[PDB]
Amino acid sequence: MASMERFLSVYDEVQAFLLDQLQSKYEIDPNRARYLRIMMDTTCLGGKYFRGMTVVNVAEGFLAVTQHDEATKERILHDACVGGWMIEFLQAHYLVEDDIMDGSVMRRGKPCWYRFPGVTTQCAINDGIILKSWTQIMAWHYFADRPFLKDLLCLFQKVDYATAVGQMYDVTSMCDSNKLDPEVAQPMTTDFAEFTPAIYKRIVKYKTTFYTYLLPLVMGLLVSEAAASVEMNLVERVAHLIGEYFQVQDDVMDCFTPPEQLGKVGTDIEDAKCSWLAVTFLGKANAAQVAEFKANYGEKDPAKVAVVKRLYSKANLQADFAAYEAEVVREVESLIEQLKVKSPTFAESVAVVWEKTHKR
Amino acid sequence: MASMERFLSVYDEVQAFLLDQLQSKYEIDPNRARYLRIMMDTTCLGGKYFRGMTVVNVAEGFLAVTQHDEATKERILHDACVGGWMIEFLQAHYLVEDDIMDGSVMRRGKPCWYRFPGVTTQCAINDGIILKSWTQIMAWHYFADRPFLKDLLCLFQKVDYATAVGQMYDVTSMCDSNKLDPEVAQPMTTDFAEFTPAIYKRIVKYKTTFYTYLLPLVMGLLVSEAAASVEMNLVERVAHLIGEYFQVQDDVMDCFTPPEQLGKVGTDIEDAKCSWLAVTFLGKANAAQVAEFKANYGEKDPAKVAVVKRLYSKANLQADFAAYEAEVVREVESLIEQLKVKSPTFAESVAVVWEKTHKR
Ligand SMILES: Cn1c(=O)c2c(ncn2C)n(C)c1=O
Ligand SMILES: Cn1c(=O)c2c(ncn2C)n(C)c1=O
Repeated sequence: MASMERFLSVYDEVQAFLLDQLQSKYEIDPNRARYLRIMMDTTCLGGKYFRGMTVVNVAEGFLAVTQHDEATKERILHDACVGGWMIEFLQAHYLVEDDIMDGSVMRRGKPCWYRFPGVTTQCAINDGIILKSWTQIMAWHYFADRPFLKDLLCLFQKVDYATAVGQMYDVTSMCDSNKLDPEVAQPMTTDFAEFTPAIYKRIVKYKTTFYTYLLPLVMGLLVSEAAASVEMNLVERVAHLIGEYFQVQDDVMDCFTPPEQLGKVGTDIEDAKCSWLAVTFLGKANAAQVAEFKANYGEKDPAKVAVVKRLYSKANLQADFAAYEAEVVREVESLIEQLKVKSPTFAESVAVVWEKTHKR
Repeated sequence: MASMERFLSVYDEVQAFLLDQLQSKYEIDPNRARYLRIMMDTTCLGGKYFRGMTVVNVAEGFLAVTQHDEATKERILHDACVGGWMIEFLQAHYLVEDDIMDGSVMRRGKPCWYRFPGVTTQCAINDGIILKSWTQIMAWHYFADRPFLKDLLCLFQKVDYATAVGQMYDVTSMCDSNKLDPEVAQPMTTDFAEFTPAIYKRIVKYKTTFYTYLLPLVMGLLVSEAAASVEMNLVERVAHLIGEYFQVQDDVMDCFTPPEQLGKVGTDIEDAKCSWLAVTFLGKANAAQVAEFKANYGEKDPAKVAVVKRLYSKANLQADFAAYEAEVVREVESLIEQLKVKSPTFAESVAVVWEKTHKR
């Protein structure tokens, strides 16, 4: 089948397995099963499935150059699809919880899950917990007999933990580190001294890159029994590089993409987030521009938000972005060349991942 | 050492390991490390450590009757302490998140974690996520070389999933099942037809008993390499029985124990929870009493809450509780007798667990 058709068919199988198990072993009743089916569909479906399909595409690459029985090819592709859905459900977990944490209104043009009338925060926090628990159920069920079960569970845990740490870095990025204290309400920074490239890079590395690029690439290697055939330090370096670029694109879109196309209203400015735009602006502003940014950033007032967007346009951050992009292109191509030494097939899969990222 | 002294010493070791790893591998800075240290202390310490100490006590029982080198005894006890802290951190996760979900005010006489001024819900949801992630970090680190790693991780996952399902059952227990729908705000039941013993038993089994009694008992067996030496169906039956009694005690205390001793104000009546008191009251009420309960249950109005408490006293639910307790005593003693067939040592550990529960 087309890879996407196989991936979506496996969703139906995994959902049926999870819901049937709830009936047979957890005494669930049909109405709560229906609630959870709708929750799964609403939180897990409707995106592009980039992360899950990366697992599939990596596995397909190795299948084309490795001798296998037909039944083994089918097993590997089925495993890649389940593993990809583990990542999609993990993402669903972090979007449900982050939308609650951030007080978000919309996502993908629909209300955030916790805002559905019959859900509410009381249920939605636990729904997000269940989403992540489902990732572990699918691994222990589908991969019970597999040689890579241990490495895959270990990786998944490390990536999940990194991502939770990243969320902490993200939501505290507008506070002075020396003022962080559970006992004291957290004031917004006034000097913005921690709005630097290195600190931004730290936030993004943990909050996004591990689960968006490192986990799908390595899971593809694991279900293919091909990890020995790559230099893991290069996989990490290229995942963190492409992942950062992905997030910079998202940062720019939050500010400048119309809500209709964006699927939501961006509020990074009002939320005083350490965005690529803010960091890059502060890296080239003169004193008067820095002062005007400070006087307006992180406030809900729409005229103050408009001031900040005006500063960004006046500062020609398009030029900085094109320079950033050119450098990422140089570095990603270099890492892909290095990947070819041990694994030309994996290098081409990484090239495909970059192309999809770059021309999005 | 006294078992408790060893258990608390291992907390310091585990905390140091987790925080040092955040420095060495996650680029954490000292102020965020301090925040997380306070979060850990505030959410994990201050209880009686009943669940974690059960692991230790089960392991101690087997040590007394099994030939081991001294270094192996120390290893087993250290493993039991780490495993016990995994359960204590798991509980900490579900208390942080449940307090947010339920809008709780106090716990153990202190503000709920999310209500600390420098925390807020935005941070506290993610802090609870981190608490559970820490359970997995400690398992993969401390038990990396152990034969029971796989079984322990598998058990932990199944117990965590059961508990999340239980929370869903708990927070939806005042809604008619046929009206559950994400699209429609959930009305409180008017007939209370789902306030039955069997439905109550289902809620409690999943929401509490798996992590409070089954997980500590089986983890004690696993770190002792002694699970083959017991009939697992009896361990499950006795865990679910003692766990239910534990929750019934908690239900009664929420209504009748003074806030000073309780550590909080109970709001089960206002929250329309399917409590043992409500179910038992409806199991003996006459028509006029049922009508008065319906007219007053699940409302914040303090005079309506007082009406409900008056109905409970007038109905002499003390008598039903003493009858319930007598039956649990009969059944637990019977299961302990059965446990002696294969494992007299484990049976005595279960007897200790019951005694601590019963005379609380
Ligand atoms: C409108 N607009 C953009 O659309 C944009 C941008 N930087 C990148 N993009 C895409 N800047 C600074 C901008 O003003
Ligand atoms: C005051 N009170 C109690 O203290 C109590 C109880 N049932 C059990 N207990 C302990 N009932 C019904 C009660 O009215």
